[PDB]
Amino acid sequence: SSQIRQNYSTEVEAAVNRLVNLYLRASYTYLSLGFYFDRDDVALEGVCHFFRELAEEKREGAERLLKMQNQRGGRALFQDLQKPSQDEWGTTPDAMKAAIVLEKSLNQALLDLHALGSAQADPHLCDFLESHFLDEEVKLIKKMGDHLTNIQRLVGSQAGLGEYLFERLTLKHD
Amino acid sequence: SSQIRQNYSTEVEAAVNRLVNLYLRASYTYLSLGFYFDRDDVALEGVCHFFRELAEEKREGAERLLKMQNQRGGRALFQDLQKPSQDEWGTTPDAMKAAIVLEKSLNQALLDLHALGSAQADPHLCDFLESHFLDEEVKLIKKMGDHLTNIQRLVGSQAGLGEYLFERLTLKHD
Amino acid sequence: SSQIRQNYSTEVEAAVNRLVNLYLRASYTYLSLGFYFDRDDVALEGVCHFFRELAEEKREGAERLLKMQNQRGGRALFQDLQKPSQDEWGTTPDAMKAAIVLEKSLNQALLDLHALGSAQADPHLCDFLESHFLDEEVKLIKKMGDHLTNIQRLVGSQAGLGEYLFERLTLKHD
Amino acid sequence: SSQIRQNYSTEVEAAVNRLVNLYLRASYTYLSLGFYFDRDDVALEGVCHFFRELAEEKREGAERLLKMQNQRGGRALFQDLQKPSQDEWGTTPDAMKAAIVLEKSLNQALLDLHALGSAQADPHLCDFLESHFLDEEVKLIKKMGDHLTNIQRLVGSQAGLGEYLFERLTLKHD
Repeated sequence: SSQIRQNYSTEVEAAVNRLVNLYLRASYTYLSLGFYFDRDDVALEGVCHFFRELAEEKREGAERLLKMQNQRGGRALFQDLQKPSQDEWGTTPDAMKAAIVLEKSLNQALLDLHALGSAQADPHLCDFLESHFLDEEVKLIKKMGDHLTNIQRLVGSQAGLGEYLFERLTLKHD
Repeated sequence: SSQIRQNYSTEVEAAVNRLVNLYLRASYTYLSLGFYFDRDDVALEGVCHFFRELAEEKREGAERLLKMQNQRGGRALFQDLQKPSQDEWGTTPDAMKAAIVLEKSLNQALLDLHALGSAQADPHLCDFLESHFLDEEVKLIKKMGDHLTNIQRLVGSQAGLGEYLFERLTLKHD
Repeated sequence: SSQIRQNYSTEVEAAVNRLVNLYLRASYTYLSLGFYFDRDDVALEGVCHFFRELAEEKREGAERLLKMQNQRGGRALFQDLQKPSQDEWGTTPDAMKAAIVLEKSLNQALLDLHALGSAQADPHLCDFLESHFLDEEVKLIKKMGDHLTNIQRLVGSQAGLGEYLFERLTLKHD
Repeated sequence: SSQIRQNYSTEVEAAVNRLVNLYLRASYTYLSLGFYFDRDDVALEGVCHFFRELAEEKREGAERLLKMQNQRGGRALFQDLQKPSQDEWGTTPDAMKAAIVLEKSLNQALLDLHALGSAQADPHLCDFLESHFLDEEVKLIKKMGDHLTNIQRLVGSQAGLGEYLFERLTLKHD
């Protein structure tokens, strides 16, 4: 009952543990989206790639949260990781739509943990969220909105041709 | 009432000041077109890029005009910069059409300042316009006509697909 | 009515648009101060340089604000840029005094936007202002106070000699 | 009675020969100003340097005029070079004032030769003056106005100290 702990409330500690689980479930969801687009009957490599790099990024965010929990004298507790909500993910637009509501969920959780940190007067936790997660999420959600707009333009024009072109010309860049 | 000034009429001086304001308003208009295409619901990066590089180029032309005003012993006077005429710019074709009538406006202003310089018998002002602005405008307007022809070909064929392909295949080159 | 927007109030959005205009008018003011010191009858190159680099810096801050507006799902709106308040700027001390009240104005606007962001509980906006504008302004205002003290020392001693020496020995360094 | 000559009037030819003599007399005047500031009882090396580099530049302009005379099928004729109007040149301000009325004289002669070329409809002569002499003169006269303003500021404040400081801090740069 740490020699280290200072200005680290049990309710922030508990919320950090809940955020780790969210980040780990987001990663598990992205693992599933990545491998779905690698299916021979789906076969969109740029999209597979995009979701597999996000799986890593989310796993990395969870580890950063775990490192911090320890730096602060809190104790990590792990819970079950619920399987992704879908087994099959549709087409690229369906997938992108799913990924953006997932990101908005994690962004709200970040925002709520920050409000708790503000309320508990924990400046270090608030700096940590600001410098490592908050801008990362704003930038990723913007990138996903942009991609949603480009796919919708294409698929509106010619669904099959549009999915292939987006994967070749955008996701085989960014 | 310069020790430097020689063969620099007050009406050329006044026109140079008016041209600076035009160039600065053209730059402000291109700033607005660039950021409009960066909107998550517009999302055409090549187009954003194209207009933001023109914003710089126009700002640069104004500064070159200001440097010259001073070299000649004239006095710069600045006026308000009126906001761009549109808040939202439509699609790429609409935007390109707007940018070419803007360029033709500045080209006419250049041509008229040159006619005044010819009439006032100011050879230096005429050389300055010839060597720095007149060919730059002819080349840019040709580039914009070419781009207008390519977009119209595409958007005629398949509006959404056509805008995306132009942005990927042309403006992600020139 | 963005697919992206989250925790971004209309009053922060409106204030960001107002801050862009301030930054753009500050840049236009610095453009005028820079070119005034380039006049053959003023001729202080170090001072011209100092204000022209600030014109760029302010223009850059406006663009960073515009990039953020978009990242957040807000819509940029542009307004007229009012001409600078003076046509002629006096001597270096007069100019420096003008530039520091201008900087204090923008610093107050930053501080007020931050207070609104704090009040709206927008942590990302507050981090953005902290990491990109707030320390930049504190450091620039300190530099301008220091320069004001050095010029006043000099010009107190010998006005013409003092302006020339400051321009040669300080502004032809920092 | 050249096999080469085309659209080159005898009155332009005669004026070019007169301009050579002016350029050569301007060079001879700058030779005298340079060596005057090298006198042990004047001893301002930066000023000596400034005028000796202008002597070279004027000599070079004359040779360029002579090369062109020949390219066009005209015949160079040389006349006496009248000695400089002063034997002793006063102080730096006196010298700079003298050099700027000298430059304005040559600039008027350029402008008048151009008006004759315009009137004779000789486009090549007009391009030649525009691309090689007209901007060179505008830029040099601006530099001399700026230097006049800086010296007057200094010498107003402390004549001897002011001349030494200008020579050390400006002309031992530009």
